[PDB]
Formats: sequence, structure tokens, C-alpha cells
Amino acid sequence: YLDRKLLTLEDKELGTVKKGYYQMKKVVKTVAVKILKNEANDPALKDELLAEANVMQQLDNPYIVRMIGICEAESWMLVMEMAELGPLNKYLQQNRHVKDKNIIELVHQVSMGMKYLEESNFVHRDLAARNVLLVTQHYAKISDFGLSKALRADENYYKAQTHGKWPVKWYAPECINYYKFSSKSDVWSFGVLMWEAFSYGQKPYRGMKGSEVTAMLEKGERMGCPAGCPREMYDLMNLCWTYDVENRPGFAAVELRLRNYYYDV
Ligand SMILES: CCN(c1nc(NC2=CCC3=CNN(CCCO)C3=C2)ncc1F)c1cccc2[nH]ncc12
Repeated sequence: YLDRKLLTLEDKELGTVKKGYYQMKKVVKTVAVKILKNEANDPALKDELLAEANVMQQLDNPYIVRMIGICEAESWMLVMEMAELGPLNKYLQQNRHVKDKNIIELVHQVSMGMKYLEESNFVHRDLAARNVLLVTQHYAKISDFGLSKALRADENYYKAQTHGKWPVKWYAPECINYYKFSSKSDVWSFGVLMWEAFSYGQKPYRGMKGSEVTAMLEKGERMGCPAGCPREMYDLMNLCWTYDVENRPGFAAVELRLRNYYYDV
């Protein structure tokens, strides 16, 4: 638990998300803070951010945002290390001349963080371009573990009771149809994330309802190749969008396909 006296929050927001500065043992660290109301509080929101903090406490990878901790003060706060450039989709909407090599580098970093998460047997369940935050234009980190789950020791999937309020345009068919979430389900979401990154942060399945997306995917239809997207990257998106969960690659296989150097499998 963090000391409120060591935290300074900026007034101009990024409940709310504020930029702040947290005094460490010697240096001050720039932080991003999710703030929840203490009075008109939503217990389900409080439970979600507590669950998120529990997941973050168990993760340690260069491509996953690091948690500083929780501060219980005039409001309930979840304090993270700041990724200054913010969400990848917004960044690419505002910076349309980022080179192909650079987009490949960024999505490769996400695949490295996801290969770790897969190894760690956690499912992300909200893997979208908005949840990739940029440290620099050459360093991406995965964020928003609010829907993440630690897999049971005897299963490779998390079974939701039924459909909740979900980011359905990023979900694999087994998620929509059977409410089963595996690291393979995150690979499908990663394919949608790739499409977003090569479409300079455009929304996937523009103008379609979730039910229309489900019917499109069941028919074997997929989003078209983004204008100017490298052919090899579009091919990798289609492999990520393998309908059958058993034939879809895991993140180890996907991460290999995003490397820009010779390697052995
Ligand atoms: C996305 C908000 N955010 C972060 N945010 C940032 N950097 C940002 C830098 C600039 C920016 C502009 N907009 N946003 C998104 C605000 C949330 O809607 C921005 C985020 N770095 C690290 C972060 F951790 C968070 C803080 C606390 C808990 C959290 N869980 N999931 C994300 C998150």
C-alpha cells in the first residue's frame, strides 16, 4: 500500500485516469493512476481493480505495464508506471507515417509480452490496440488486466458462466459461442490488434453489430487487407483468425513470425 503524501496528481486528467509523480526511495517515478470514488462507489468496479492489482503483482515482463501499487486515500487509486505516449490506436490515428518495420517491432513486443503471459498461464481477455501503451515510439507494453484470469492448474481455459459485457469484436468464436477463454483466444484478439495497428488505429468491423460479426466469422469471412499492409502481416492476421482453436497458433508460434532476424524453430 502506497503513501498518499508521496503522490502528486496532476489536475488535468488523461472514474478518471490522472498523471502523477510518486516519490520512490531516491528518484521520483512518473505514474498513471486509475481513480475510483469513495462515496458514490461501485463495489463491482472496486472488485475489478483489486482483481487487476492481484494479477499485476504476479507479472514481471518488459512488455507488460508495471504496477507501483494501491493508494487508499480521498479516493481509491491503482498506480502504474506511466507509458507516456499512451494508447497505440490513438497514437497511430495521430501519426500516419510510422513505418511498417516500426509497426512490426511494436506488435512483436506485444507478442513477446503475450508469449510470457501464455507461459504464465494467464489469459488477458481484452487484447486490443487501445490496451497497448507506448513507452516510446519503439517500445510497447500491454495494459488493462481488468478481465484477466489465472488459469486453473488442470485446464487451458477459463470458462465464463455466460456472456457478460464484452469486447466481442476482439473475441474468438469459442469465446462467443462457448464462453471459453484460452491463450489461443488471446491469439485471435492479437490478430484483430494487428489489423488495428496496420489500419492506423481504425476500429475493426466498422458499422457492424456483434451478432453480424459472429455470422460473418462463422461463414469463414474475414476483414480485408488494410491499405498498404505488408502481405506477410496480413497472412499472419489470417492465421491468428483460425476458427478451430486446436489448429490456431499459440503465442510461441506467433512471436517467431514477428521477428526481423534469422532464427530456428
Ligand atoms: C490506460 C490507463 N493506464 C495507464 N496509462 C498510461 N499512459 C497513458 C498516457 C497517455 C494517455 C492518454 N490517454 N490515455 C488513456 C486514458 C484511459 O482511458 C493515456 C494513458 N500508462 C500506464 C498505465 F497503466 C492505467 C493506469 C492504472 C491502471 C490501469 N489499468 N489498465 C490501464 C491502467
